[PDB]
Amino acid sequence: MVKKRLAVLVGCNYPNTRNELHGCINDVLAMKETILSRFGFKQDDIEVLTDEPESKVKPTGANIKAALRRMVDKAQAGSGDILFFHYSGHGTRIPFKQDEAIVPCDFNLITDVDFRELVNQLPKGTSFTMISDSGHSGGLIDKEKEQIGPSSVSPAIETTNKTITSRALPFKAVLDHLSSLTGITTSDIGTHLLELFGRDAGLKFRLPAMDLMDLLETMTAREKHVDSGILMSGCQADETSADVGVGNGKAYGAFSNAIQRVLNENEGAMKNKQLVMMARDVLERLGFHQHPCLYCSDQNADATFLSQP
Repeated sequence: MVKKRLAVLVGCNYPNTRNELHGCINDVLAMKETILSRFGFKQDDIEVLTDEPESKVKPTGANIKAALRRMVDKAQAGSGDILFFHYSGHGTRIPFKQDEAIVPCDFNLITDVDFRELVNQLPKGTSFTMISDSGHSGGLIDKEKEQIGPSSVSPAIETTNKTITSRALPFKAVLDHLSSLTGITTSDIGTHLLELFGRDAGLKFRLPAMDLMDLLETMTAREKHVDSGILMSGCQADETSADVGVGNGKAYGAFSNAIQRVLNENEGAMKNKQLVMMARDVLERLGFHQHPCLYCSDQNADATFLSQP
C-alpha cells in the first residue's frame, strides 16, 4: 500500500511594497531541501508558491487554498498519508475576541476557521503538519488542542542583537490595503474581501454567522473522533514572529531557522512535541521573545515529525 507525502510551501516577501519581508522565500527553499533529503518527499509532490516578481504561481489566497485543496482529496482513509504545509509571511488578527489569519500576497485573508475546515476534510490516520512562521500564528487551526503554549507550559534573556522585522501586520494596515483595491471605505473587512474575491474569500466572510455556527457544530462533532491537524506556530496568538536579517539574500525567519537547527543537531526521528520544545529552547537562548506553540491531539504530540522512522 503506497503512502503519499505531499507538500505545499508558501513564502511571501511582498517585494517592492510597504510590507516587505526578506527571509520568507529562503525559509521555503530551506524547508523544501529538508523534506526532499531527510523526509523522502518527491519533487512532483511539492507545490511552491512564492511571490518573487518573476514567479509563475503567486501565493494568492485562491492559489494557496487551491494547493491545500489538491492535497486534500488525495489523502485516502487508512493509508496514513503525510501532508505538509509551510507558510512564511505576514500574519494578522481580525475581530471580545480576535481571529488569527495569514496574509497572502493579494491580502485574500485565510483565517483560523479556514484551516479548521481544511483539517476536517481529512480522513482518520492521515496527518496535516502545518508550520506557520508568521505573526499571530498561534491558534491558526481553530479548536486544535494546545499541547505547548501559554496554557500548557509553566530569568530574562537579553534581547537578540540581530536585525529583526515583524511578520505581523496591524488590522488597520490590512484594511487600508483592501481599501486601496476596492475604493470603498468601511470598517467591515469582510465587505472588502467579498467584493474583491467573491466565492474565493475566506469562509468566515462568505457565510452568515449562524450558517457558520451550524457548520462549526458539525466539525465539533467530528473532532471528537478524528483529529488530524498538527500546527507548529512561530509565536503565540498575541505575539509576532521575527524576520531576521536584511535584503542581502541571507535573511531568514527566526522560527524556521530554529527548526532547521534542531533538525541539524538531531538526525534521529523526533516527536512533534520534542521539536517544538527544542525550537523554543533555541529562540529563548538566542534572545528572541516569540514563543513557538504546538497544537495537535495527544496521540500526534507523541508521534514523530513527518512520520520519520
